[PDB]
Amino acid sequence: MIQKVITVNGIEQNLFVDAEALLSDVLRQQLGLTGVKVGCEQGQCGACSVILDGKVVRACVTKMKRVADGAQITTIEGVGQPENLHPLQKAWVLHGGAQCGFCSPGFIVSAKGLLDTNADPSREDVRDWFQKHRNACRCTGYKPLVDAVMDAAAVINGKKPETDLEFKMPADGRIWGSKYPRPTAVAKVTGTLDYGADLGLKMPAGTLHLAMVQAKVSHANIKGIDTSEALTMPGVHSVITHKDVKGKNRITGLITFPTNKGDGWDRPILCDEKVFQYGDCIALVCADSEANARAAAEKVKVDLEELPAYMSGPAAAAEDAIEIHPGTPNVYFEQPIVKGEDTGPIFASADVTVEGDFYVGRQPHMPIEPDVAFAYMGDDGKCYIHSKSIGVHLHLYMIAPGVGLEPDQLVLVANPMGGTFGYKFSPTSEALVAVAAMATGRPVHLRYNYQQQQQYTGKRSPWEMNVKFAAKKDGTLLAMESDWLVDHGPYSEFGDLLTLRGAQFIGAGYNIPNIRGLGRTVATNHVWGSAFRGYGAPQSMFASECLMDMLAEKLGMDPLELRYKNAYRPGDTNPTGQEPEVFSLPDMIDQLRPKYQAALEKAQKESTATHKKGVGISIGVYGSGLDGPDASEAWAELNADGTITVHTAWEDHGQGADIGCVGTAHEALRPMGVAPEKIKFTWPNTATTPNSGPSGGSRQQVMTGNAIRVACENLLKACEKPGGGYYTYDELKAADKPTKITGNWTASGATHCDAVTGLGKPFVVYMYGVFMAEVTVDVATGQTTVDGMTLMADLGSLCNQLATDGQIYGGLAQGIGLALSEDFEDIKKHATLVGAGFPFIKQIPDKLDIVYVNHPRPDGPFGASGVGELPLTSPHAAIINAIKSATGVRIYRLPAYPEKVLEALKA
Amino acid sequence: MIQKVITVNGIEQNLFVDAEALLSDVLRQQLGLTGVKVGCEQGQCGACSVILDGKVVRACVTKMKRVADGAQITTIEGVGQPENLHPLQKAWVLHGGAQCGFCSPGFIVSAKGLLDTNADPSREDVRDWFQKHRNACRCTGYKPLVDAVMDAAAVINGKKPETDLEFKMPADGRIWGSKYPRPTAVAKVTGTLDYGADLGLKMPAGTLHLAMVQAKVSHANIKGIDTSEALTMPGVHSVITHKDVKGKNRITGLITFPTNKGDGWDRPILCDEKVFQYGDCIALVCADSEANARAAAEKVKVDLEELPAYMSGPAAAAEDAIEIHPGTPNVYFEQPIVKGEDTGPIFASADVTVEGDFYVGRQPHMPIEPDVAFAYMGDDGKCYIHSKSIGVHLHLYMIAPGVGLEPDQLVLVANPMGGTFGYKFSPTSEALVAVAAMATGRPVHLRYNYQQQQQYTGKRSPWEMNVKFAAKKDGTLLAMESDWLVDHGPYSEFGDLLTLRGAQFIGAGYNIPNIRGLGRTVATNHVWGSAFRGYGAPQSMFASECLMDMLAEKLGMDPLELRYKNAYRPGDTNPTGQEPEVFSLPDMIDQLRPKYQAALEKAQKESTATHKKGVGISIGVYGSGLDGPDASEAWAELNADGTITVHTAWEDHGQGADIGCVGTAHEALRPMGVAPEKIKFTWPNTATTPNSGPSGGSRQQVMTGNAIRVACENLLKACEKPGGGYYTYDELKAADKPTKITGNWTASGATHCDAVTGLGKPFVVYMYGVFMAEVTVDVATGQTTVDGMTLMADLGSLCNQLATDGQIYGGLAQGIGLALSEDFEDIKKHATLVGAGFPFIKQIPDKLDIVYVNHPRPDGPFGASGVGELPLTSPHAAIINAIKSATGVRIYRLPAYPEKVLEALKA
Ligand code: PCD
Ligand code: PCD
Ligand SMILES: O=C(O)CCc1ccccc1
Ligand SMILES: O=C(O)CCc1ccccc1
Ligand code: FES
Ligand code: FES
Ligand code: FES
Ligand code: FES
Ligand SMILES: [Cl-]
Ligand SMILES: [Cl-]
Ligand SMILES: [Cl-]
Ligand SMILES: [Cl-]
Ligand SMILES: [Mg+2]
Ligand SMILES: [Mg+2]
Ligand SMILES: [Mg+2]
Ligand SMILES: [Mg+2]
Ligand SMILES: [Mg+2]
Ligand SMILES: [Mg+2]
Ligand SMILES: [Mg+2]
Ligand SMILES: [Mg+2]
Repeated sequence: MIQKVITVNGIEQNLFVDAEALLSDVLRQQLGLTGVKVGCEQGQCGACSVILDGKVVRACVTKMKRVADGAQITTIEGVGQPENLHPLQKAWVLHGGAQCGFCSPGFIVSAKGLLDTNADPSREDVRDWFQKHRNACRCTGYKPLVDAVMDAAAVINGKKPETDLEFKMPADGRIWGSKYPRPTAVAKVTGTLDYGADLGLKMPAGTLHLAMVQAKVSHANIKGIDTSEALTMPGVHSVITHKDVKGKNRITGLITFPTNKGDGWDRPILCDEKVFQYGDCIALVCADSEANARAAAEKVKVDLEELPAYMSGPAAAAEDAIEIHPGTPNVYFEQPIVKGEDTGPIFASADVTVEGDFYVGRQPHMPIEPDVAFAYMGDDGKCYIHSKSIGVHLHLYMIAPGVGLEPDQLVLVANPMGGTFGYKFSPTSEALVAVAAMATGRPVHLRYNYQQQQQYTGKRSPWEMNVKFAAKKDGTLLAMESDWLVDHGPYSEFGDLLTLRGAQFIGAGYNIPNIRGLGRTVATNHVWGSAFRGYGAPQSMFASECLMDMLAEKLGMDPLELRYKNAYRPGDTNPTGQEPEVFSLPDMIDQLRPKYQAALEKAQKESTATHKKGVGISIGVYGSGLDGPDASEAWAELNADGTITVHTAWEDHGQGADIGCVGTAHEALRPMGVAPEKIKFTWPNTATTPNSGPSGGSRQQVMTGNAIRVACENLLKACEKPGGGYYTYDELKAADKPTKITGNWTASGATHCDAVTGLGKPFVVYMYGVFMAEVTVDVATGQTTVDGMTLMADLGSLCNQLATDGQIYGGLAQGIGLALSEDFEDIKKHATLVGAGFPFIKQIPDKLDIVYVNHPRPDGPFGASGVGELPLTSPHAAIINAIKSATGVRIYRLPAYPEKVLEALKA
Repeated sequence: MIQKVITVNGIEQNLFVDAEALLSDVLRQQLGLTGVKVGCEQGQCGACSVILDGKVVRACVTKMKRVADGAQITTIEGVGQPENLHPLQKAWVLHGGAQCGFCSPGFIVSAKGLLDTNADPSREDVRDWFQKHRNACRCTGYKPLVDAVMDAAAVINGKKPETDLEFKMPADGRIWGSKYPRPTAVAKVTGTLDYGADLGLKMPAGTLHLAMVQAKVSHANIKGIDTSEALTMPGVHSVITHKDVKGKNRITGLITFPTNKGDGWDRPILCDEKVFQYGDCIALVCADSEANARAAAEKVKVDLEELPAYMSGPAAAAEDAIEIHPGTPNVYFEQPIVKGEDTGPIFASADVTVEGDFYVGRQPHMPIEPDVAFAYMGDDGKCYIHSKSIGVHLHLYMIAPGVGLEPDQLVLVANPMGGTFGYKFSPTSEALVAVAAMATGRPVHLRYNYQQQQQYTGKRSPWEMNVKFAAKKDGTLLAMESDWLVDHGPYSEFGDLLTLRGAQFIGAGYNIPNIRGLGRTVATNHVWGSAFRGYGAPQSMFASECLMDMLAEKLGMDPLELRYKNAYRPGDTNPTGQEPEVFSLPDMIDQLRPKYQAALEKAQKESTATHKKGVGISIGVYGSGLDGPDASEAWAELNADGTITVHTAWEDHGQGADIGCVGTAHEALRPMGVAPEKIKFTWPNTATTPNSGPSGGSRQQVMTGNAIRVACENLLKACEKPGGGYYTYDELKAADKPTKITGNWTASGATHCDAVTGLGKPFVVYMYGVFMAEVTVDVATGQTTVDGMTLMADLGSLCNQLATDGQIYGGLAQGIGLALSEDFEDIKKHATLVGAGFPFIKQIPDKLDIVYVNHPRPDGPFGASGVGELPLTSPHAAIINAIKSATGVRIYRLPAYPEKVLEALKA
């Protein structure tokens, strides 16, 4: 051990450390500076950036031996605090740079280091700095972050007053549609919002820390577990196995379709008889620390009989493949789509037909924060779980039978969380921590490392697709055929539903009167499927939007004009036979057209012999809602102090549940003149908030926003005075009148898609958009650079523009990754950010352009649709279409790795 | 477990707690708010004061079940931080209220609660508030704290500007003699100075926490130790016993006198053969937490054979008493005093003689911070100990042979510490933590609780005394006889030296030409003796100053005038035959006289039938130095940045080592124009600071102040330019000239007292003072209230008046405790602050008056003497003399408990 006397955030610290200890651990654990966020633990994400003697360093890869006596360290806590915010912090708030907020401390500290060395950076200097310092963000697409740095720099430089970093209320006092900052932003930019790992450090000494004993093969029969050596190791309390599970030891898929061949009870909590994928949790070590638990987990010996593993859909779907779940066929679900007339004769007589085989793979969500959860037995006898769940009520019912609790004896709560992008539509750690809390009686905390985040959370499910179009010479679509095979890994939850998305979204955007297709879901031993932002549309619309460009090419037609010819107009129906609710695609195309023509001309002018430029288009469509007559509930409560609490379970991945609640409620409460800062939101909790439903399907703004609107309307009625005006809280309580008022809303017009035909009215609101990608391909290397992305977006009406702009930039950035670099195919190689192709800032162009073309929705609150998934529906199709424009090469199977593009260029 | 969402220091906290957990633990451990200080753990000291929903509560006795959802908590961290100080914090700094600083957070938080309820308190309101909230201070005597509150209130009230709470540099730029604030004050008032328990919370996860397995009888032969059950308990690493000690397993007294009958090697590190007092450490449990170590220590079984214990000096000194240390007589040392002619014939022919039997007991130091230390093996192979040692070099040599290390393989460092008042002149925990670090190889931390602080740290040693005077009718002293028996408990360190103090200080102040006396030191089984501020003078001068009043009464003379007749004047010698160095007692008496006469008149006027007022006087004298030719060393270094570091081992109990260094160096550096904020001090460290010696014997200002002066003079010479002016650092390094310059100083005129006669010149500087106490006795109850204390003090020259005023107020307050309430006699009953008679604020009058009558010392730096022990030399004699004035009752045996006074009143 060594004494080191240094200065941390301006205060001398008399530190006692191991010279080998990591600075991140010292700062977080020894000094309580949980504003230093740790994600990857491998120097790749920047979340743990600190200033050490004027240099920005990653604390997770800086050992204390590198910190000299007398060193100066700055963490986010030393940059500024609430009510003493630094210009960078104020600018982050103003520009909406904290979505999940997990990266915000690191970017802000890194940015302070930049500005301390270069006071007046260009935007490119900012981008170069964040690239060099590895500052990674999965939510924002980086542009808002650069905007904030530039604004802060101008203030620090004396070029504008610091008061200009403070939001200015609009003339009219309307926050709906504005750039009002989100309530959580101050806590995020100051490092004072505690995420699950932070909470773990702040839990009491009795708390047990868990480590998973995981399968290191993809498929096996388990013969036994030997915990004997582990129990002798430092700090070990016990080891938990399936024998300690008090219920069924299975998670239920809950809404398994009747025509699914499986019962939906396939997924274990703790493996008993089999390993179904690499990473499956077989046991939990409970210890006094994460480090001691992990060391002991390495010593638990699992005796198993390895089985041949099926590592892709086609392999598992073979007629003679062995059933992974004995008694259920590996191909466990099929969804037909049968619209209009038989397609065979139409293809035979059509002027033009095209066909393609396409693939979209196992995209990894890659939030900067790896999965984390904790649980405890309450003094009320209930088991409480605090996790990254984005569907607390849903998950309660998915896990309760398996853990052995009645629903009223379990409570799920959503912690502040550092992004999910859908992986938290699935249970991950909740049942594990519940079982351990119940078995031990003690609080328990489980933190995944980044390799566990990659290997042992769910993934976008790969689809192998064949799609065909028949059309007239003038470009009018006549018919479509489709076939898709969904590799869902071993656990069925929502896999049938995902397969149904292909019936809904392959070919969406256009009038297609005649469709015949079939989706199939197959169990494999690769990673199980969890929703990933877009949930079936990125697969579906990659196929159809690429195929539209192939049709245009075969016709000799411009691909934007082919889309214009076919885009939904009054009278048309979508693939499930439903009329669109608004008709904004022609408007968006007409507004994009001159920008597209200008981009084509620029691409021609700026292309060189080696660097070929191209422009690509695609359309995106997705529902806002869960299928059928989805619903939500909110409670609007006048508090004694005159504030209003709007109680919901709107789960915040980081997208903005806080501001969505406040903005929607503000607009609904306008007759009573309620200031936005007087409106409070509630963190999701199954015991104390209503069942607003999950934050999936781009649904909360529509469903929960309508419920909030209704609840607030009902609170206004409850407050209205005879003669005009409104009663105060004191007046209402004196009259023994209610102050907490419910509202509900249901998408009553919607119907589930039919099991035989696929037809129905599954959503009452959709999101519509048109993408344009501008790219450069180096034809010597195959490397593609995305130089610009544009989204024409119809969101109906904006609740909050900082929120929606940020949603769109983040989705576009994920689309660049999906197109060019990302996958989870290689269990080890793809288990790091860099290994799996995470998009760092230079991969994302600074030119991300949005044009809102909003057509108010009949059923949306104040006309709003959702936004969350729209920007990932098909940006990757536009990008691949742009590579084709540039070079003549079509990549059919994502991602467009440089060697893959090269091979195609040279063929 | 329960979730509680509350606000702490203005920031929402999502807390996860046990409802039974203490708020102090939650705040310190879970949230890292080590500004919440914990001393007593029993609700008696206020150090842990926090504001909870507008009320000041003691966090150590507040369980989390009492903290509601939505509660608001404020700790010192929420009051203000460095560079954002609250008016209360600024006022504390300005008024010198942070001495050790351990109580400062709690007083400041408590004071904020006061001012939030009563914006314009009277001084009495302030005192009532601190009494009610149990805010305890052992350093300051409370008056500076009240001063600070009143000043802060005036600023908060708009009656004076906040800038007036900032120190104003004197016209001349001289900080010597000024009220310049001490360097450590900001850290203390903000809770950002880490004391040993704070450091323990900030040590890494590898750290083992220790608990002592202690004797629960006073005297025994040990037969065996059974650790088997303890080793099975949660979190236990090992148990350490004497078998793990690598050296002699004994502490050496190091300077044991040749005529001591014992070898000075009597004290074990870990008991092997015997228990010598209740509390002796027999084993150390090492565990993952203090709580788990303590729980397991309760299960270690010690097999012993209890022996009859000698619980007082007279009992142990009996001719037939059994030797506690077999082979050494219990009476192990005697010191004669033989000055002038035989006293028997002089007593026989004297006009007047008086005699008395007096007792001063086992005063407990009662710092607010209980003892704490830690140790580790460095990467350099040395063992490092960080403790409350106030003599790091001394303790290194006292413990090294016992722990089995050569001196260069051990390093002792003084942590910031919450007071000692002398108990840390002894080793307490240093050898224990070293043995555990060496045995385990791991960092180890040991925190005593308050009962262990009381039972198992050393004490003022009781003296049983008989003193006699012979005098002329005119009051001239002719002769003195003296006999004293010192109960030193079982461990000999410095017990012979303490006994020698009686030869030096019984009768000090007056010319006494003929003295015959004998002191004896006896081992007992009550608590071992450790220095307590005054070290022999409180005992000695209680006897002689009470006896002077008895002589005055027998002569019918005024007691101030009797002192005036006899006080040292040129030509006189002190008891050891040495001439005083200055002669300030007549001056001080002449300046006190009219105040004394006025106080007598007030006492007569304001007395009532039931409440009798009186006034008492005493003189105090003590040396500044260790006996003989004491010495110190300092290094003055010009740093590259133009600051100057003055390297010393001046150990800071809280008295002001920091400001003593800075002020002394500033004065010495004046020719070079060095600003005080450019002067740095060093925390004591045996490896990297010079052997300046211990902070005992009121010596550092004289010895180390002279060494600092010399070092700085030598640095000036090293910097002087040819032609005038001074070279800069850069100029010196360019010339390859030295920048770090040594200075030494020795008290060359001093000689050790003779073993046969007691005569010698033991100190070259003494401190001189005259006390006046004003008291009221309720003759129905025997309760005494001290209404005022005055000290006339000759300190030569003041280095810093905030420091010296505070020293005097604190010593006067300890004198009130010694006189009226304090003891450590009953092992259990006296093991709490309240049980042992700690003086809370109402016991200490607001009227504490100082008059400096400074006579520059020939050998002191800039004329200074020490101050530390002067105010405790005899205030308790003045108080008992005042009770006698009031009531006619003399209390001979301290303390003057109410029942004791009543019995005397009624006899
Ligand atoms: N018009 C409009 C719309 C919307 N908004 C906004 O925006 C947001 C969003 O919304 P939405 O769309 O409704 O959604 P939500 O439901 O809330 O959420 C969810 C989503 O969200 C997204 N985004 C995001 N972001 C972030 N940051 N992070 C994340 O993680 C995430 N995730 C993702 C996903 S995947 Mo799934 O689960 O697969 O199905 S679906 C999803 C919010 O804040 C709201 O309020 C506005 O403002 N306006
Ligand atoms: N003239 C003069 C003198 C002095 N000063 C200051 O005052 C202080 C003190 O000093 P001194 O006297 O020199 O002393 P020191 O050595 O430093 O110290 C020690 C002491 O100190 C005291 N005080 C105190 N305070 C407090 N707060 N706390 C404590 O704990 C204490 N302790 C106590 C004791 S006990 Mo022995 O150890 O028994 O012998 S001794 C003693 C310092 O700060 C200094 O600087 C000045 O200013 N001036
Ligand atoms: O409706 C449910 O209960 C879950 C529906 C769902 C699950 C995963 C992605 C989209 C919709
Ligand atoms: O001189 C030493 O080595 C210790 C001298 C001492 C010890 C305890 C109190 C006063 C002086
Ligand atoms: S770079 Fe340190 S946690 Fe990712
Ligand atoms: S805001 Fe950057 S990772 Fe979420
Ligand atoms: S009153 Fe709480 S530590 Fe003393
Ligand atoms: S300053 Fe109050 S206890 Fe030391
Ligand atoms: Cl391909
Ligand atoms: Cl490649
Ligand atoms: Cl008595
Ligand atoms: Cl009593
Ligand atoms: Mg500022
Ligand atoms: Mg038509
Ligand atoms: Mg590959
Ligand atoms: Mg190749
Ligand atoms: Mg202020
Ligand atoms: Mg004379
Ligand atoms: Mg008694
Ligand atoms: Mg009695």
